[PDB]
Amino acid sequence: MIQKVITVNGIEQNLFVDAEALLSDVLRQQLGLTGVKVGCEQGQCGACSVILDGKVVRACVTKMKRVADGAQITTIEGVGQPENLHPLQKAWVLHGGAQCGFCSPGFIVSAKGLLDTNADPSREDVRDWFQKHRNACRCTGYKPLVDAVMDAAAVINGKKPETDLEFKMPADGRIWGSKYPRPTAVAKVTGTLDYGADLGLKMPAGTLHLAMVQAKVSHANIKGIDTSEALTMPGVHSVITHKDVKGKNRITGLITFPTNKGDGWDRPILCDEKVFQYGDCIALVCADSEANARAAAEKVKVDLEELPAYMSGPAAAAEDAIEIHPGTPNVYFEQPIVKGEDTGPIFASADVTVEGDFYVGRQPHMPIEPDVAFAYMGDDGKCYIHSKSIGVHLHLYMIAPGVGLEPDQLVLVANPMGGTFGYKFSPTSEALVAVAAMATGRPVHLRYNYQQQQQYTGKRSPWEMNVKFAAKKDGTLLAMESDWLVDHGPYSEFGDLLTLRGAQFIGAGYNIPNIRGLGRTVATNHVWGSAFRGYGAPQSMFASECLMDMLAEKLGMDPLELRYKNAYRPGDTNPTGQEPEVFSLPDMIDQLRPKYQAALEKAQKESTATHKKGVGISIGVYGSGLDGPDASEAWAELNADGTITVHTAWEDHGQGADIGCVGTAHEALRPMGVAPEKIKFTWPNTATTPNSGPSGGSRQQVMTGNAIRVACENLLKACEKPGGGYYTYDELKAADKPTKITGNWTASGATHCDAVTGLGKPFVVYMYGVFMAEVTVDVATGQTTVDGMTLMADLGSLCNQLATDGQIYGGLAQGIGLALSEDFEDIKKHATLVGAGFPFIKQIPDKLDIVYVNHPRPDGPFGASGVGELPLTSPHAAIINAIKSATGVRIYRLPAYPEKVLEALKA
Amino acid sequence: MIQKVITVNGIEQNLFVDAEALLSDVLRQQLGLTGVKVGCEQGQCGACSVILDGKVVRACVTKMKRVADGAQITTIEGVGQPENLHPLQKAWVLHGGAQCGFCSPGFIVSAKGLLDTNADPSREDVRDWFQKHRNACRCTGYKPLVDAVMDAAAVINGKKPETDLEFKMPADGRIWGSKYPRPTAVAKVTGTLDYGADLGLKMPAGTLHLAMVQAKVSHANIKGIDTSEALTMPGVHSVITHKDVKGKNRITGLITFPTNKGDGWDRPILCDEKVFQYGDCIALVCADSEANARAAAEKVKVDLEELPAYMSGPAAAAEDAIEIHPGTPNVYFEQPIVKGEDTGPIFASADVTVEGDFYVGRQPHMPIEPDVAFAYMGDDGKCYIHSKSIGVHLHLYMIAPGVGLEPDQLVLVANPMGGTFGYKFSPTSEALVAVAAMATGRPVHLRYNYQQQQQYTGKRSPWEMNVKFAAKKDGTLLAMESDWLVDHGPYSEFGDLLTLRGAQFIGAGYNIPNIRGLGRTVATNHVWGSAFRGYGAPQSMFASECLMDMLAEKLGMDPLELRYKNAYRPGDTNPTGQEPEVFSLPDMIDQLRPKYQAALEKAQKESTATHKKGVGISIGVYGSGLDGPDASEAWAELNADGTITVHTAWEDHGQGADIGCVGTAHEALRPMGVAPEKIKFTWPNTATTPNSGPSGGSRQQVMTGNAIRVACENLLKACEKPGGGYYTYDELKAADKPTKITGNWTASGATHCDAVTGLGKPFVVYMYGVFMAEVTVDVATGQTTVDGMTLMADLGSLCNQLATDGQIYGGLAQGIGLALSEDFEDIKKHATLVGAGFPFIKQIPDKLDIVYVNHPRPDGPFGASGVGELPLTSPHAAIINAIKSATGVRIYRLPAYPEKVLEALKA
Ligand code: PCD
Ligand code: PCD
Ligand SMILES: *C(=O)CCc1ccccc1
Ligand SMILES: *C(=O)CCc1ccccc1
Ligand code: FES
Ligand code: FES
Ligand code: FES
Ligand code: FES
Ligand SMILES: [Cl-]
Ligand SMILES: [Cl-]
Ligand SMILES: [Cl-]
Ligand SMILES: [Cl-]
Ligand SMILES: [Mg+2]
Ligand SMILES: [Mg+2]
Ligand SMILES: [Mg+2]
Ligand SMILES: [Mg+2]
Ligand SMILES: [Mg+2]
Ligand SMILES: [Mg+2]
Ligand SMILES: [Mg+2]
Ligand SMILES: [Mg+2]
Repeated sequence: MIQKVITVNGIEQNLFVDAEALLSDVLRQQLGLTGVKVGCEQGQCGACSVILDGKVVRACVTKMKRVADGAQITTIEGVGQPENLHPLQKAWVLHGGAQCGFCSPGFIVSAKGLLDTNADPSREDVRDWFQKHRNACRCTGYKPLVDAVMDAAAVINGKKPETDLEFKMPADGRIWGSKYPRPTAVAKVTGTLDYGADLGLKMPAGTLHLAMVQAKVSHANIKGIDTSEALTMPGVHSVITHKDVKGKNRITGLITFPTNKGDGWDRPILCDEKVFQYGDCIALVCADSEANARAAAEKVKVDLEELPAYMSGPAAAAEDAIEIHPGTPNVYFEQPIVKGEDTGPIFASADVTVEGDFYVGRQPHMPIEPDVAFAYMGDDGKCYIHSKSIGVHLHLYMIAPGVGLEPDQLVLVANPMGGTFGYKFSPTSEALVAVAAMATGRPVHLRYNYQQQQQYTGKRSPWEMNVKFAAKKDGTLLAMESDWLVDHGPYSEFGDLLTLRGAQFIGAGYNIPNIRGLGRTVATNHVWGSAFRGYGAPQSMFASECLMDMLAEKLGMDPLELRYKNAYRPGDTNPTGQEPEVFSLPDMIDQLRPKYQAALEKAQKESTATHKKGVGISIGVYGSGLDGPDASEAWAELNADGTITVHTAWEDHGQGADIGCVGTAHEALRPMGVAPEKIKFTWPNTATTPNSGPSGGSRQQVMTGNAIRVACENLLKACEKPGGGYYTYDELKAADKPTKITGNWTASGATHCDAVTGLGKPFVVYMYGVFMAEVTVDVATGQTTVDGMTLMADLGSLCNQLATDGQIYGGLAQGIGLALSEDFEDIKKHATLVGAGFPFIKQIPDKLDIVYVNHPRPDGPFGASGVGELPLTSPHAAIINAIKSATGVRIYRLPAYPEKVLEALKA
Repeated sequence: MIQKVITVNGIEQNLFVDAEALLSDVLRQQLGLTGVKVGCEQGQCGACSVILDGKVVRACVTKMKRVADGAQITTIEGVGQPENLHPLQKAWVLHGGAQCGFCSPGFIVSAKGLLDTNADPSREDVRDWFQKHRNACRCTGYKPLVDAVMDAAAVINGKKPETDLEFKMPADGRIWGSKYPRPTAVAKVTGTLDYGADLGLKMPAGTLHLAMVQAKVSHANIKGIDTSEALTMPGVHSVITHKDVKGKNRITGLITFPTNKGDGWDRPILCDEKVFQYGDCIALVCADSEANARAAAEKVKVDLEELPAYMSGPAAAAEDAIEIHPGTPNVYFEQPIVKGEDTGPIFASADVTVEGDFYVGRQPHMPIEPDVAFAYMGDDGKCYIHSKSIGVHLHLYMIAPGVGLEPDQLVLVANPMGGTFGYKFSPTSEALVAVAAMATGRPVHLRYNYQQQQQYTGKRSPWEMNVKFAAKKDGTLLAMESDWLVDHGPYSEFGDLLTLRGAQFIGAGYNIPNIRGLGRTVATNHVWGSAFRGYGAPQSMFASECLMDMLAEKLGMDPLELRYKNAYRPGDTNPTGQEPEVFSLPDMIDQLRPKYQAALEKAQKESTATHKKGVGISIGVYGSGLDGPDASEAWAELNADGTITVHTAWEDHGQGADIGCVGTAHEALRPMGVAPEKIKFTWPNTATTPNSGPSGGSRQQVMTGNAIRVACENLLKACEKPGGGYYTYDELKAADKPTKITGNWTASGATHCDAVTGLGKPFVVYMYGVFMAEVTVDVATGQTTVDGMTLMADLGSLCNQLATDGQIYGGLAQGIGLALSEDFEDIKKHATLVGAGFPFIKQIPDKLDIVYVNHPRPDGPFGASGVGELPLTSPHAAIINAIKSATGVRIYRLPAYPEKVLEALKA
């Protein structure tokens, strides 16, 4: 051990450390500076950035031997605190740079290092700095972060007053539609919002820390588990196996479709008889520390009989393949789509037909924060779970039978969380921590490392697709045929529903009167499927939007004009036979057209012999809602102090559940003159918040926003005075009148798509958009650079423009990754951010352009649709269409890795 | 477990706690708020004061079940921080209220609670508030704390500007003699100075926490130790016994006198063959936490044969008493004093003689911070110990042979510490933690609780005394006889030296030409003797100063005038035959006389039938130095940045080693114009600071101040330019000239007192003072209230008046405790602050008056003497003399408990 006397955030510390200890651990654990966030633990994400002697360093890869006596360290806590915010922190708040907020401390500390060396950076200087310091963000698309740095620099330089970093009220009021900052921003930018790992460090000494004993093969029969050596290791309390599970030891898919051939009870909590994928949790070591738990988990011996594994959909779907779940065929679900007339004769007599085979793969979510959860037995006898769940009520019912609790004896709570992008539509760690809390009686905490985040959380499910169009010479679509095979890994939850998305969204955007297609879901031994932002649309619309460009090419038609010819107009129906609710695609195309023509001219002018530029288009469509007559509930409560709490279970991935609640309630409460800072939101809790439903399907603004609107309207009625005006809290309580008022809303007149035909009215609100990608391909290497993205977006009405702009930039960036670099195919090589192709800042252009073309929705609150998934519906189709424009090469199977593009260029 | 969402220092915390957990532990351990200090752990000291929902509560006795959802908590960290200080914090700094600083956070938080309920308190309101909230201080005597509250209130109330709480430079400069604040004050008042327990919470996860297995009888032969059950308990690593000690397993007294009958190797590190006192450490449990170590220590079984214990000096000294240390007589040392002519004939022919039997007991130091230390093996192979040692070099040599290390392989460092008052002149925990670090190879940390602080640290040693005076009718002293028996408990360290203090200080202050006396040191089984502020003078001068009043009464003379007749004047010698170096007692008496006469008149006027007032006087004298030609060393270093570091091992109990260094160096450096904020001090470290010696014997200002002065003079010479002026660092380094310059100083011409006669010149500088106590005795109950204390003090020249005023107030308060309430006689009943008679604020009068009558010392730096022990030399004699004045009752055996006084009143 060594004594080191240094200065941390301006104060002398007398530190006692191991010279080999990591600075991140010393700062977080020894000094309590949980504003130093840790994600990857491998020097690749920048979340743990600190200033050490004037240099920005990643604390997770800096050992204490590199910290000299007398060193100066600055963490986010030393940059500024609430009510003493630094200009960078104020700028972040104003520009909406904290979505999940997990990267915000590291970017802000890194940016302070930049400005202390270059006071007046260009935007490109800022981008270069964040690239060099590996500051990674999965939520924002980086542009808001650069905007904030530039604004802060101007203030620090004396070019504008610091008061200009504070939000100016629009002064009619109306925060609806404004850039009002989100309530959680201050905590995020100061490192004072405790995420699950932070909470673990602040739990009491009795708390047991867990480590998973995981399968290191993809498929096996389990013969036994020997925990004897592990039990003798330092700090070890016990080892938990399936024998300690008090219920069925299975997670239920809960809404497994009747036509599914499986019963939905396929997924174990702790593997008993079989390993189904690499990473499956077979046992839990409980110890005094994460480090001691992990060391002991390495010594647990699992006796296995390895079985041949099916590592893709086509392999598992073969007629003679062995059943992974004995008694259920590997192909466990099929969804037909049958619209209009038989397509064979129409293809036979059509002027033009096209066909293609396409593939979209196993995209990894890659939040900066790896999965984490904890549980404990309450003094009330209930089991409490605090996790990254984005559907607390949903997950309660998915796990309760398996862990052996009645629903009233379990409580699920959503912690603040550093992004999910859908992986948390699935249970991950909740049942594991519940089992351990119940077995030990003690609080338990489980943190995944980044390799476990990659290998052992769910993934976008690969689709192998064939799609065909028949059309007239003038470009009018006549018919479509479609076939898709969905590789869902071994666990069925929501896989049939995902497959149904192909019936809804292959070919969406256009009038197609005659459709014949079939989707199939197959179990495999690769990673299980969890929702990923877009949930079936990124697959579906990659196929159809690429095929639209192929049709345009075969007709000799411009691809934007082909879309204009066919885009939804009154009288048309979507693939499930439903009329669209608004008709904004022609408007959006007309407004994009001159910008597309200018982009084509620029690409021609600026291309060189080696660096070929191109422009690509696509349309995106997605529902806002879960299928059928979805619903939500909210409670609007006048508090004694005159504030109003709007109680919901609107789960915050980081997208803005806080600001969505506040902005929607503010608008509904305007007749009573309620200031926005007087409106409070509630963190999701199954015991004390209503069943607002999960934050999936781009649904909360519509469903929960309408429930909030109705609850607030009902509170206004409850407060209205005879003769005009409103009663105060004191006046209502004096009269023994209610102050906590319910509202509900249902999407009545949605219907679930039929099991035989695929027809129905699954959503009452959709999101519509038109993408344009501008790219350069180096034809010597096959490397593509995306130089610009544009989204024309119809969101109906904006609740909050900082929220919606940020959602769109973040989705566009994930689209660039999906198009060019991302996959989870190689279990080890793709288990790091860099290995799996995470988009660092230079891969995302600074030119991300939005044009809102909002057509108010009949059923949305104040006319709003959702936004969350719109920007990931088809940006990757626009990018691949742009590579084709540039070079003549079409990539059919994502991603467009440089060698793949180069092979195609040279063929 | 329960979730509680509350606000701490203005920020929402999402807390996860056990409902039975203590708020102090949650705040310190879970949230890292080590500004919440914990001392007693029993609700008696206020150090852990926090504001909870507007009320000041002791966090150590507040369970989490009492903290409601939505509660508001404020700790010192929420009051203010460095560079954002609250008016209370600024006022504390300005008024010198942080000496050790351990109570400062709790007083400041408590004071904020006061001012939030009563904005304009009277001084008595402030005192009432601190009494009710149990805010305890052992260093300051409370008056500076009240001064700070009043000044802060005036600012908060708008009556004076906040800038008036900032020190104003005297503007000739000269910080010598000023009220310049001490360097450590800001850290102390913000809770950002880490004391040993704080450091333990900030040590790494590998650190083992120790608990002592202690004797629960006073005297025994040990037959065996069974650790088997303890080893099976949660978190236990190992149990350490004497078998794990690698050296002699004895602490050496190091300077045991040749005429001592013992060899000085009597004290074990870990008991092997015998228990010598209740509390002796027999084994150390090493575990993952203090709580788990303590639980397991309860299960270690020690097989003992209890022996009869000698629990007082007279019992152990009996001719037939059994030897506690077989082979050494219990009475192991005698010191005669033989000055002038045989006293028997002089007593026989004297006009007047008096005699008395007196007792001063086992006073407990009662710092607010209980003992704590840690150790580790460095990467350099050395064993490092960080403790409350106030003599790091001394303790290194006392423990090295016992732990089995050569002196160059051990390093001792003084942590910031919350007071000692002398108990840390002894080793306590240093050898224990060294043994454990060496045996395990791991860092180890040992915290005593308050009962262990009381039972198992050393004590003031009781003296049984007989003293006699012979005098002329005019009051001239002719002769003195003295006998004293010193109960030193079982461990000999410095007991012979303490006994020699009786030869030096019984009768000090007066010319006494003829003296015959004998001191004896005896080993007992009560607590071992460690220095307590005054070290022999409180015993010695209680006897002689009470006997002076008895002589005055027998002569019919005023007791101040009797002292005036006999006080040192040129030509006189002290009891060891040495001439005083200055002659300030007549001056001080002449300046006190009218205030004494006015106090007598007030006492007569304000007395009632039941509440009798009185006034008492005493003189105090003590050396500044350790006996003989004491010495020190300092290094003065010009740093690259133009600051100057003054390297010393001046150990800071809290008295002001920091400001003593800075103020002394500033004065010495004036020719070069060095600003005080450019002068740095060094924490004591045996490897990297010079052997300045221990902070005992009121010596550092004289010895180390002179060494600092000389080092700084030498640095000036090293910097002097030819032709005038001074070279800069850069100029010196360019010339390859030295920048780190040594200075040494020795008290040459001191001599050690002779072993046969007691004669010698042991110190070259003494401290001189005259006390006046004003008291009221309730004759119905025997309760005494001290209404005022005055000290006339000759300190030569003041280095810093905030430091010296505070030293005097603190010593006067300890004198009130010694006189009226304090002891450590009952091993269990006296093991709490309240049980042992700790003086809370109402027991210390607000009227504490100092008059400096400074006579510059020939050998002191800039004329200074010490101060530390002067105010505890005889205040308790003045108080008992005042009880006698008031009531006619003399208490001979301290303390003056109410029942004891009442028995005497009614006899
Ligand atoms: N018009 C409009 C719309 C909307 N908004 C906003 O925006 C947001 C969003 O919304 P929405 O759309 O409704 O959604 P939500 O439900 O809330 O959420 C969810 C989503 O969200 C997104 N985004 C995001 N972001 C972030 N940051 N992070 C994340 O993680 C995420 N994730 C993703 C996903 S995947 Mo799934 O579960 O697969 O189905 S679905 C999803 C919010 O805040 C709101 O409020 C506005 O403002 N306006
Ligand atoms: N003239 C003069 C003198 C002095 N000063 C100051 O004052 C202080 C003190 O000093 P001195 O006297 O020199 O002393 P020191 O050595 O440093 O110290 C020690 C002491 O100190 C005291 N005080 C105190 N305080 C406090 N707060 N705390 C404590 O704990 C204590 N302890 C106590 C004791 S006990 Mo022995 O160890 O028994 O012998 S001794 C003793 C310092 O700060 C200094 O600097 C000044 O200013 N001036
Ligand atoms: C979609 O064809 C069927 C959806 C469903 C119906 C009943 C229960 C579960 C899921
Ligand atoms: C005082 O009479 C003797 C002091 C002494 C001399 C030598 C070594 C130790 C102590
Ligand atoms: S770079 Fe340190 S946690 Fe990712
Ligand atoms: S806000 Fe950057 S990772 Fe979420
Ligand atoms: S009153 Fe709490 S530590 Fe003393
Ligand atoms: S300053 Fe109050 S206990 Fe030391
Ligand atoms: Cl391809
Ligand atoms: Cl490649
Ligand atoms: Cl008595
Ligand atoms: Cl009593
Ligand atoms: Mg500022
Ligand atoms: Mg038509
Ligand atoms: Mg590959
Ligand atoms: Mg190749
Ligand atoms: Mg202020
Ligand atoms: Mg004379
Ligand atoms: Mg008694
Ligand atoms: Mg009695």
